[PDB]
Amino acid sequence: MKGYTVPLSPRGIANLAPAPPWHYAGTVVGVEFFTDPAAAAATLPEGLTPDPDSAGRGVAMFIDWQYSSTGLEYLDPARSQYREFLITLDAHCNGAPVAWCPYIYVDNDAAMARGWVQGFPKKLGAVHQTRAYSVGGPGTPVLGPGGQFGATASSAGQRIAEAKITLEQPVPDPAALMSRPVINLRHFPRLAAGQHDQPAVHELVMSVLDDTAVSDAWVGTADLAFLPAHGEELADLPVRRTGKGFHFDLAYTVTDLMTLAD
Amino acid sequence: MKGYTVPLSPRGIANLAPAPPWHYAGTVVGVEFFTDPAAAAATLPEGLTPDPDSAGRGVAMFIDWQYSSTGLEYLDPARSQYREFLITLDAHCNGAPVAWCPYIYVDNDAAMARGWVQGFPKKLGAVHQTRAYSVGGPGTPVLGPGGQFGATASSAGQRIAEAKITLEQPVPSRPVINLRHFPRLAAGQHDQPAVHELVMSVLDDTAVSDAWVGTADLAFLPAHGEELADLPVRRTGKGFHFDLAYTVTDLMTL
Amino acid sequence: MKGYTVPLSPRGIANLAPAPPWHYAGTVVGVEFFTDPAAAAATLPEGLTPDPDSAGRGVAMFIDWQYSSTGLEYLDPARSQYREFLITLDAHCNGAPVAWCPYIYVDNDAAMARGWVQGFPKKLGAVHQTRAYSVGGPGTPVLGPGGQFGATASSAGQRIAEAKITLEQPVRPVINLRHFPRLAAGQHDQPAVHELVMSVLDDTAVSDAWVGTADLAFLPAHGEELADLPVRRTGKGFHFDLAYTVTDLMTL
Amino acid sequence: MKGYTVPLSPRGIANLAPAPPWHYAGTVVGVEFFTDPAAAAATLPEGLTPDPDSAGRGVAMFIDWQYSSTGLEYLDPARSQYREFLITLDAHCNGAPVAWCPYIYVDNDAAMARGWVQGFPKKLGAVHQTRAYSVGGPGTPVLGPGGQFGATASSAGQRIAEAKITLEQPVPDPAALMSRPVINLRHFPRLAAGQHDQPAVHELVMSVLDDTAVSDAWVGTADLAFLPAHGEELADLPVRRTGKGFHFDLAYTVTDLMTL
Repeated sequence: MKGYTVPLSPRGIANLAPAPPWHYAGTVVGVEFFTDPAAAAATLPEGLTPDPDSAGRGVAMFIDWQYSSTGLEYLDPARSQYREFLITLDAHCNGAPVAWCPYIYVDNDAAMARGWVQGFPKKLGAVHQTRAYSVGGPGTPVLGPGGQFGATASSAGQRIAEAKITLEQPVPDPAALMSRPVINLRHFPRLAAGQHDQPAVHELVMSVLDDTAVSDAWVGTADLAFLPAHGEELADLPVRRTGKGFHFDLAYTVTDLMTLAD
Repeated sequence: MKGYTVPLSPRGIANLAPAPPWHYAGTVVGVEFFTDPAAAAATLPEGLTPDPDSAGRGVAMFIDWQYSSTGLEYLDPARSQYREFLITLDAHCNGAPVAWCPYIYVDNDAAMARGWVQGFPKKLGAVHQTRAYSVGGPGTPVLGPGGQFGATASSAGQRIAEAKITLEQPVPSRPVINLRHFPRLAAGQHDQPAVHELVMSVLDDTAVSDAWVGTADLAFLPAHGEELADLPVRRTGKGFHFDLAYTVTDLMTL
Repeated sequence: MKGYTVPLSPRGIANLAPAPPWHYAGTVVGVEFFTDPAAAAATLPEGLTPDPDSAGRGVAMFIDWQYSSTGLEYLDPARSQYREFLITLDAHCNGAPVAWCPYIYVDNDAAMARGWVQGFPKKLGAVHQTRAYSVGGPGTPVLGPGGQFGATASSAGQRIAEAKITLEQPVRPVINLRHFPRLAAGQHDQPAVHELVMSVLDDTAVSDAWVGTADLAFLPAHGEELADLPVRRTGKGFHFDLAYTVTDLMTL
Repeated sequence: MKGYTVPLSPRGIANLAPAPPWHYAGTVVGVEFFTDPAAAAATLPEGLTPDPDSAGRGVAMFIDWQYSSTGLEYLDPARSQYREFLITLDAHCNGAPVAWCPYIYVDNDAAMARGWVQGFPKKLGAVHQTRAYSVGGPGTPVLGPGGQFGATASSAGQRIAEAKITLEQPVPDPAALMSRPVINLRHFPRLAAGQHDQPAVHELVMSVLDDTAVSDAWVGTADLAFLPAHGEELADLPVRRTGKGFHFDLAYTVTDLMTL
């Protein structure tokens, strides 16, 4: 019996995800937004407190991801490619600025399992973003000034977010993007009678990213809407105002995860 | 912060699955099969032992499920309905006959989450079974003698099982064993899972109706990223068809 | 070069659908509804007129279908099973009551192709209906008084219909438009096929029919016009099994 | 009643696809292959002739497409983006080299409709290709020498093609890529009793492309197999050997179609 996630198996192949390292290359459409600070605060776990400066601020990101591990798994895009929609919300952890992730959607079961392991609360969703093609022409925007990109996310056949950005200029400090560490919650419940309120795993974690790299980063304007949907609570973070729109490539590797609190 | 599974949330609605009770109603197309005893034994967790009498026996099941909880969730079929393929293998637990589940596939993320909590090692797949309709006619088999039912399962766009049964007669006890498993990602701990425990599936208010038995054809197909077909079908036993209903509120840690 | 629909092929296997007969067995969750007569009339093809008595009335149906042809194709549910949401609207054809189908969605490409040949204007979508299981219990409604069924339809990741019925009590030809455009420059407004047809169903059977109360809404969606037939009020909800065979189609 | 394809409608929005122009931008992973001449011949419509020089040769392509029309439809990727797998086979049309398309798969119903109108015989399938990311790192190949790219296609949950290419050098003559015009067959049957063998539309066509452009074109080595599947005949064109592998961006516009 071998393997990292379930199913464990004789050969350690069938598992949804193998052990790290997990490598990621992706292209991000992001939108800075502002919701009601109290609504942001309602989503925070114990151990996180409202950002004293930017309470209500969040980032919405629509990402086209390609995953690999140690054996050119990206040559199997049927399993290794996926698309992702998440939000983070500004908060503080012990007087430090962080980014809390309450909701996140992917179109891939391997990504869902990897996410749970990291404490990303992934559900399945349908996620799309406009692509820029080098060849150019009327089927594509320019990755440059004036370039317009749309992005959407649905869950269980219901549209939950729609965005558009228009690029204006290159990001001045690419390395500054996502300067806030991301905070998640590893959580795995018990089913034994009498223990449904006593999870086996329940711990705040900080995301740890190795060898992080950003390229081709642009900033501009943005439009964003969250839409009410049965069985979802995203739209309970209403978009009162949109800030900057962002487009960039992102790469990193996962090998670790920092447990803060159990 | 409220909720049973992630995402936890202010209202406890966003979670993939709320707390039990979980209620199920389903229709099963199933195939008794026999593989190499040694290949079956290779899949067994430490706490289980080969069945002294029927080592190599297993059961393949394709199920059209409908789930609900305490609020008529079955009125939301886009979430509550799912289709499932699983196999179990005969084994023993302390001299008592049980059914070990090594592989199982569903087409619903809520089901996948509920599964993991029960220790069912669910992955996503595409599962289908022939349905019987009471109106009858050339678009449907009869649910009765001569009725033919097909079923298939795929994962990541690859077919892994194909089956057919032919019903012959109406029908005139092995608990399922699973492994709750949740790994750690902290460096140095990737071999030290936070949850790793053998469990027995506990089912409340179980009911079976409309059970038929007959013949069966079955194949497992090799697929990248899967090991189901490492359990070759040397032969089939009975095919079977029935409705099944039960409620989950509990789980026994072994 | 064999086959009925594309792709044509050396063996006539690859086609999306072979020649009729096409057999169907299904379970229908449906809602009678009423929209604005003008909105319904705006969808009518040349050759159909408003119904003088029930203009505005329509029927919404969510169906779990199983198809087969001459070779027990229902043993291949990955191709043969599908789910369908459609509406019809009351109208007249030369003075006779008919049911015009403006919009229909299915979750299967074989079904789309069969539909197109019949003149059902199918697009892909995600369609779901509550199922009644004979075993009973808390995971299923019970067919009969008080049995509740939900149903939904989405298109391109957008919800476009939501419905619920409550059963209480036991218990018009469809007109379509075969339409295939031309792409030759100068001919984009001159379709190669454009003909009003009446649906012809062989050996039709209905069973275990119930009626009761209903709720129904069509939701606005980008790229869709269903919700431009707003539900002003609902009539009967209904539930039944349906079977028929298709071998023919009547050109009008 | 407005619209181009069905459904026709009061505003001409609901239709699967509106009238042309249809614009395309995509990234192609391609494999030159060789099957049995007689197998290729078997798929040919009346009107086409085996190629006297390269009978049995074809090209398999996996493409990540983005479509748009006159209103920035590419801002709605849920509808406008799709993935496509097709093969063409070398043939002749009246002494001239062409490329016959027998089978093609897409993961989008609007593409299926546009395809049928063009005579592309589209079915639904699931198609994927490895992508190159500019940022680089262990999650991506390099778009350059040594870059490896995989690709797969499935139909109805069955795998029907798997491919990998390894790039070596720039395509010497990008303009010449797929210089063979594609031949298709517009086909629409009748359902009236007695007419099931008398289709309403049945005509050989040549694909017409406007403003075609290619960029970032690379060539290298390739591996490819077609797999037997129920209800498919692709694998009846068995890959006996592979030739070149190709990677390039492709863009064009569709406004016309030539009936042969």
